[PDB]
This record gives sequence, C-alpha cells and structure tokens, in this order.
Amino acid sequence: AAAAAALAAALAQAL
Repeated sequence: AAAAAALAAALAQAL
C-alpha cells in the first residue's frame, strides 16, 4: 500500500 500510494502521487505531481 505505502509504495502504491507513493507512486500514484509522484505521477500526479509529475504531470
């Protein structure tokens, strides 16, 4: 879960 969420947000920001 922790990692999944980290990535979800990382990508949202990167956009």
